[PDB]
Amino acid sequence: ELPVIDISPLVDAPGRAEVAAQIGQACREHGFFYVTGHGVDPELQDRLEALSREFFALPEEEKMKIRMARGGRAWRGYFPVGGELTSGKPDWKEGLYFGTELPPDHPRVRAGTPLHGRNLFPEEVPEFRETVLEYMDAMTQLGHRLMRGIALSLGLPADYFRERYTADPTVLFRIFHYPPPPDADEHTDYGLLTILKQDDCGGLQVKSGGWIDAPPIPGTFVCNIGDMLDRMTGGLYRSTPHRVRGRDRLSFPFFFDPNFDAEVQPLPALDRASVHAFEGTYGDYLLSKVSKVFPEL
Ligand SMILES: [Mn+2]
Repeated sequence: ELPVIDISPLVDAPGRAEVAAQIGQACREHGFFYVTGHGVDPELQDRLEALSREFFALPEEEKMKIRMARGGRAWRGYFPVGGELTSGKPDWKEGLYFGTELPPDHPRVRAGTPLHGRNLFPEEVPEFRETVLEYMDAMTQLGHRLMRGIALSLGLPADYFRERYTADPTVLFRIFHYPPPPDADEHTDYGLLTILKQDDCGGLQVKSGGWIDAPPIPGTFVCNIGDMLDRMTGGLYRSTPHRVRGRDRLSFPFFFDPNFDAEVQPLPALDRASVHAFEGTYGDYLLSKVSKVFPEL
């Protein structure tokens, strides 16, 4: 049975010892887990999906007004079919790249740090901007709470992450649209935690040994472990190998990752061994992976 964890105690409810234990079991046995009781408003989620379908149904020429080339070093905007390079060929996939909304007078923008700056939003869906940023705020708060549960599940103090790597976290948010195939015909996330919202007719899969379906479950987010959490636990919490295998699907992966300048180190007690070998900051690490998916910029 797939692990579905009620995380209400980490959100708005009285404490329950079993929550941290269940998170630990899920990371050790499965590498991923569903969460319920996350506190993210369902109407906000429904409005994010509705405004997303509205955007992807626009004409291509309108969608390309917020194409990623206009996002600059901030790494934001729209990509059409073929716009992402995965498995060595342009992907039959379109989507949207978002990150923290930073004003131009923010020090990171004034320093010209890659992956920092403003998001792009379409003139044609005027209420999309507010919905997206409210969702990112809700998910950023959920991320911090889930890292506490992850800390507890390792026998650590609950604020272990907040005090070292995630006080000022790297938050990345994408909206992916998979059209039905034109004809009839594996990876790991790089940060700490992926919090994924799936649509109902979603088709996601995760490894085990065996590829298993991680079907959509109402009221849940699917969470999995990233390369940096793998590194920090010396491989105890294994970064989750997954893939998307039909018709028209939307998905909304949210990534809760370390500070851009954080050097995530293995716990001394688990440091017995990319990933475990990598010298540099999370920003260095993230930047290398971004250079491969978009050779443009
Ligand atoms: Mn992924």
